[PDB]
Amino acid sequence: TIPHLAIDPFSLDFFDDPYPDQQTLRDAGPVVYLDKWNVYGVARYAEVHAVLNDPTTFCSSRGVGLSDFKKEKPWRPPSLILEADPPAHTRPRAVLSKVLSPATMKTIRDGFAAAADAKVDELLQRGCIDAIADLAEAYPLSVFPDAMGLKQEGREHLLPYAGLVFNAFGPPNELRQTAIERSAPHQAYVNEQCQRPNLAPGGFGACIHAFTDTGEITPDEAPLLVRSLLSAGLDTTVNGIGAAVYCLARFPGELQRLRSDPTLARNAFEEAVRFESPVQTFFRTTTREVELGGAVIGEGEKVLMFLGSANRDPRRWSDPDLYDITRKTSGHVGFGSGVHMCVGQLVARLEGEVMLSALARKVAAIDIDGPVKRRFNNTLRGLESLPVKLTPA
Ligand code: HEM
Ligand SMILES: O=C(O)c1ccc(I)cc1
Ligand SMILES: [Cl-]
Repeated sequence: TIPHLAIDPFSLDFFDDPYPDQQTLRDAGPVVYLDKWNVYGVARYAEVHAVLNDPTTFCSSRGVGLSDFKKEKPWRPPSLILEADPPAHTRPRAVLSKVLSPATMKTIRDGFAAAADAKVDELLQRGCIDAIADLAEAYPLSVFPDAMGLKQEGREHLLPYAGLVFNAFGPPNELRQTAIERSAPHQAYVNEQCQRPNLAPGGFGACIHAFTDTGEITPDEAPLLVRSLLSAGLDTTVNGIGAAVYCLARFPGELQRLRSDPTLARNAFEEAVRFESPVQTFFRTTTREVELGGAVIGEGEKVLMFLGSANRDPRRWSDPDLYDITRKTSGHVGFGSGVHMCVGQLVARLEGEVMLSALARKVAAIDIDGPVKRRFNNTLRGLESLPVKLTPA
């Protein structure tokens, strides 16, 4: 009753061009079984959304990667928010929500916007740049470690640590195994910076520690919540902003619409999150036998959610394969959905908005002018190198 497929969604051939295999996965049925890894898959919007919004049946505390924490030891202590279920999830989630809140965004917006305009001005002076290293990586590196309150020394560990985190959600393939092999120095740097004395006053890290006296978290929880922001908060935005720039480089008509109304910058970024889905996949584990789209899934089974495929499901989206900066994107699952829906989405959107605003006001054209190289990661979709020529407006 459930179709069995041999597609490996963690293979380099799939990362290289996932869209045919995603259609195959959607059209095979609402629930597939992936024989390569012995997990269930859901690739349509309706089932991805249903799974995300039933945390009791499809839990996160057994790990949101392939590994089942009830069977194997996690490679690092579980995240107190991503890898927790209600009710343990609830109060740590409330603390990060207040740390990364609307009020916080007001304190950081002017500096994030200045840094974005400055970076685009700098890049227009060079003309031909790499939109990954010089822009999608450089701009978040110029604002986010400072917003965390991190010291200068050791920041080169941040992107390696995040690549490790996102590879470690995957199955035990060579991407995962090599990342873990190399991990010790990046873990040791990250874990150290999570301690209260190492986080500068006023930053997100110190704000987490400052919340340890309200009864929501205790002091011994705050290092791991800082770890969550140092895991999720940089590399995701690198690939979100890289997605948007790639979209604008491929779809010049849409750069032109964005130039003509820079207030489209925030929706242009949202649409790039839908269109590319920087965070491709997460897993759940079933806590009971459950009927999902006619298929009966047993207890204790891993379920792989294809967020990017749900975001390109023609059963939900008109012309899903078109980048449309005036699309009504509400409902996409590029940030998740439900109780774990990205708690950092206001930081993500603020960064993406102020960078696309800078491009809209300052850049007349973005032309690819070199070989495009794709970066392979078990969870993140994005580019290694994106050589572009920027023409000034
Ligand atoms: C374009 C940028 C980003 C994307 C695409 C993205 C994606 C996601 C997704 C898909 C989830 C849901 C996880 C799940 O359901 O299991 C999530 C959760 C989360 N994200 Fe984001 N993320 C981004 C940026 C950020 C930033 C900038 C931060 C921190 C500053 C952040 C911190 C978190 C945390 C802590 C969670 C866990 C929330 C919870 O479990 O309740 N993310 N993110
Ligand atoms: O809690 C974490 O470490 C974590 C949370 C969200 C993402 I997306 C990645 C990592
Ligand atoms: Cl760690």
